[PDB]
Amino acid sequence: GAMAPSYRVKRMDIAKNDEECVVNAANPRGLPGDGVCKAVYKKWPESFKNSATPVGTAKTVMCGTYPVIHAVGPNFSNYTESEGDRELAAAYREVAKEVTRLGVNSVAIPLLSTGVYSGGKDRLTQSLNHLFTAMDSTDADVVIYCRDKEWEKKISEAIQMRT
Ligand SMILES: CNc1nccc2ccccc12
Ligand SMILES: [Cl-]
Ligand SMILES: [Cl-]
Ligand SMILES: [Cl-]
Repeated sequence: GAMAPSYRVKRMDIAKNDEECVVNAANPRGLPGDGVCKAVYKKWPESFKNSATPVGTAKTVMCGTYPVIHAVGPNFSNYTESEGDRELAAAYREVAKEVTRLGVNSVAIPLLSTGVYSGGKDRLTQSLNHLFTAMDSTDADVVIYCRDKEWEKKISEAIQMRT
């Protein structure tokens, strides 16, 4: 565990993280994909061996000794708001199980279902709150990665609000 488990946010490419493991915003088929998934494929391509897994689950594959946790959020183009919300919460619960099993002291995590799987909606609050629900009972240092300057400010404010 980290000696004082914390949440932080960084605005940078998650492929350049400084944590002991990474969560991929994966597709169910283990394909290279686009966005976070393509950057993860370029950095850790070995981790895509038998990485395919259903929506709402996470599957870890080692790149050397570095763990890549493939977490499959729902595509809100295809899911109803209600079923989508359930699967998005479940994907994060499976990430917390993996992070705990691996015994890491830190994890780099993107906001699942906020990019091409968002169904064209702003899902910052929805995705972040499901992230907190899952990860609050873990003792890893969590570092959330984002691209957008306004998202960095909103994520920082939400972390600081809890103190
Ligand atoms: C931290 N997030 C990201 N990491 C890598 C590539 C990305 C491409 C598009 C959007 C976000 C990206
Ligand atoms: Cl960067
Ligand atoms: Cl996405
Ligand atoms: Cl972003």
